[PDB]
Amino acid sequence: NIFEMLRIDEGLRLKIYKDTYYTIGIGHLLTKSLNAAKSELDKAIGRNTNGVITKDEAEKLFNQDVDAAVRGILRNAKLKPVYDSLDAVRRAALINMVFQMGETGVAGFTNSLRMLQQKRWAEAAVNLAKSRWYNQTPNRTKRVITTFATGTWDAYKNLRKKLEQLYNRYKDPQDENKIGIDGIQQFCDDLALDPASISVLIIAWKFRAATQCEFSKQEFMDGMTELGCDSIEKLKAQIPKMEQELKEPGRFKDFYQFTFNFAKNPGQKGLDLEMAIAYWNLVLNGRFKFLDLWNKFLLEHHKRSIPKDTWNLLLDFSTMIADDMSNYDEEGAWPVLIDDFVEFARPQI
Ligand SMILES: *C[C@@H](CCN(C)C)C(=O)NC[C@@H](NC(=O)[C@H](Cc1nc2ccc(C(C)C)cc2s1)NC(=O)CC)C1CCCCC1
Repeated sequence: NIFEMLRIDEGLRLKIYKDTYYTIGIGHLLTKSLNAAKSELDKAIGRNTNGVITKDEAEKLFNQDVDAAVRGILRNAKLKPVYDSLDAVRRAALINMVFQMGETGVAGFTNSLRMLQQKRWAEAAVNLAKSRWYNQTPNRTKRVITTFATGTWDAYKNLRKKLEQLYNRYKDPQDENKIGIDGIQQFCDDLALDPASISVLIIAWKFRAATQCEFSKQEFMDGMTELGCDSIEKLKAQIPKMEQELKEPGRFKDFYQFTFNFAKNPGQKGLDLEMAIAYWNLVLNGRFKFLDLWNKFLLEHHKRSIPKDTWNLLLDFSTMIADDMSNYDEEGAWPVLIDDFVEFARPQI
């Protein structure tokens, strides 16, 4: 009920991540040292986690956070009268506000809280949409406002239904939890894109998809909600913003590094040469002048696999390397494969 509401608005992460602090699940703050976070989580769960938890372990930490939020609200002079007057569904919507911006942030909506306390649902819902909170998270705010306006889970129910009905269009007949090859095909067809195109790879990056030719129920549901999409037309309008992000070097590095993890076979530490070249021609297109000469060099002098470090450093190489390769330091920390490439390419100019 409340867990699924904030799973939709805030998101669920089974692995340890950084905000702006070490975090897990639905925004559970662990500490303020990765070893201290792993130890704090270990004590909280009662097992050797290594920074990876389950949905049930995430719900246990969330229920602790709910109790912490309820305790907090009741100790606040501006929020306690309102919380007491509200019903179970609207209390969950108030907790959602506290989870998003803290007590002092919620206390700022004095006029709106006043209306909620006076049970003027339609009057409160209108005034709450006027604020910057509506501009910031239009998908989240609309869902919380609708909860305050009706006192029902309709906003979250409708979205889940709209998504789950759309999921049935791509799920594998032999496997419920995943979207098969044919379903991935349908998804790309419905979005009018080739499944082997850059746009689909950009989508996979925003969706945080684990492996190529594989799409899980979780990855679909989480990705679609996070981007604020309940239809294929909505995701299609999102693609240009995703594209424009790559013009920023920081976002492109994250995308380039993600490509290696997405392209690699599960169980392999490295990436197959033929697969690596195919993705390099896709992500380093119009970014690496020596891209074709590099592929040619690999196919003839390196029949072996591609490690993560060599993949990541080739971007740093492409950016730095001069058209005549003069600025290259033959003894300057670059991998041997790149050393061999400059030695191979330089006599050819
Ligand atoms: C996937 C792979 C099987 C590897 N086996 C060991 C043979 C395969 O057949 N790859 C061929 C091709 N890859 C693609 O076309 C993939 C297909 C997609 N997979 C997903 C997964 C999730 C999503 C969601 C985010 C919607 C979408 C897609 S499309 N497409 C991509 O990787 C995007 C570029 C590769 C494509 C690059 C050229 C070499 C062959």
